[PDB]
Amino acid sequence: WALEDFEIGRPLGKKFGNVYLAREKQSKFILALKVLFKAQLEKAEHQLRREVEIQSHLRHPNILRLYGYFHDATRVYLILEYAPLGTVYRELQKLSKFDEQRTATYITELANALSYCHSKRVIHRDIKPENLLLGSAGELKIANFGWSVHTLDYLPPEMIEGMHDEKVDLWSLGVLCYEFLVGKPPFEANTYQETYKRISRVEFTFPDFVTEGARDLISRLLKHNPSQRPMLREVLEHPWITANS
Ligand SMILES: Nc1ncnc2c1ncn2[C@@H]1O[C@H](COP(=O)(O)OP(=O)(O)OP(=O)(O)O)[C@@H](O)[C@H]1O
Repeated sequence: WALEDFEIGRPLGKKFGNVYLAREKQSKFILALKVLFKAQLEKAEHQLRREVEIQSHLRHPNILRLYGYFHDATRVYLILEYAPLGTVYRELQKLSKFDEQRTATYITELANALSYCHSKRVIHRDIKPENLLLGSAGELKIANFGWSVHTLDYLPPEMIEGMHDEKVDLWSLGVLCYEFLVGKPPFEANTYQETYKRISRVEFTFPDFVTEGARDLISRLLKHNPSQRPMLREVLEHPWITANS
């Protein structure tokens, strides 16, 4: 592949990452081209190989496809799937808060994607609104596996205790579900030392509108001990989820 093999379009967003809307000059295939600068990649490397390898190989309608990649003298290019509706982060800022049906639905799609990921021993470890995209029909799509392996408010007590490998994505899930329905992370604070303390002792409360069913699921996902969090299968079969998704 060569940069010459694509027509460049308008910019879709942006670190060293300038992501642009592009179209393969051969079949007009619309996709997103992420550009990464080597100087800025070295300056701060393999953290990127980590991605490419992982994501290239994944394949779930709810996981952003990495069709391939290539390099130049100073420019590395990741050829990704194009997500028409932008990020869930922006959507949440626009709606301020999601209803139970949208939330349940996003959680369902996200658990199906993670289930798929975990069945392949791949853990995202960086699930948050900014890393979730929406496809042409509003289908949630997990992206940026740069932290994946084989955000402060969304990190589990096991990543702040002193980093682990398997029920950290369930914690992030329970956090995300809360932020979806309430409009703000459950441990949000003005300070680092307090969001750290609040997460360390799992100190959070629910407004008064968050329903019982949601409270139940979130409470189960935000357990201090990993083993005590539910399996993705339990999430999918939770009453609140099946009744609202
Ligand atoms: N596949 C995609 N579909 C839609 N637009 C996207 C896609 N990837 C990136 N964009 C947009 O471009 C922005 C920048 O992309 P991205 O966050 O990956 O850049 P970055 O600074 O390189 O981040 P990271 O450190 O995770 O690699 C995103 O926040 C998003 O709005």
